[PDB]
Amino acid sequence: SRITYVKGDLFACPKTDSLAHCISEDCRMGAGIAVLFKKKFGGVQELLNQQKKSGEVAVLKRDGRYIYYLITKKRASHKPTYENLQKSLEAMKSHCLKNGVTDLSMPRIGCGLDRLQWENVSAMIEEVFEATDIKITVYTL
Ligand SMILES: Nc1ncnc2c1ncn2[C@@H]1O[C@H](COP(=O)(O)OP(=O)(O)OC[C@H]2NC[C@H](O)[C@@H]2O)[C@@H](O)[C@H]1O
Ligand SMILES: [Cl-]
Ligand SMILES: [Cl-]
Repeated sequence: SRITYVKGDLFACPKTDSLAHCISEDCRMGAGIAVLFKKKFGGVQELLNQQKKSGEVAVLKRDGRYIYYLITKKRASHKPTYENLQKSLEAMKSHCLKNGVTDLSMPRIGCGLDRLQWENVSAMIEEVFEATDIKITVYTL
């Protein structure tokens, strides 16, 4: 399985894992799991400065690993398309490969406030990450 599921706190995953979640170009991160990424890691200024757009990924390097901000939409209030999620995931994959990331932890990205369906997102993750050695762990409370 590409994806392993864990019930609990995403933020208690291994300190060596890289992390991922979805935000907008606005980097407001005011709700959902995002507000917890904001509290824990900050970095809003640095993220804004990367000037990443829908379908891209912004990245913070912290403690030797990476925190991926999947930029899946323009405004905080928008809802993403599957196409832009997929492009952001592909951007993360490319960065992972180039930088030797092998272990990612994430929530059920796109499938809370952003209204996507995990039956689709899971399959998308499997298709995007096939033929890599990148192990994904998905957390839920
Ligand atoms: N506080 C908290 N703890 C743990 N898991 C949570 C929490 N809040 C939401 N979730 C879960 O995280 C999953 C993803 O939902 P959400 O956090 O709403 O992320 P989306 O990717 O759907 O939406 C992203 C958008 N919301 C704020 C961002 O900046 C984006 O604008 C999902 O299963 C939610 O139930
Ligand atoms: Cl946002
Ligand atoms: Cl900063």
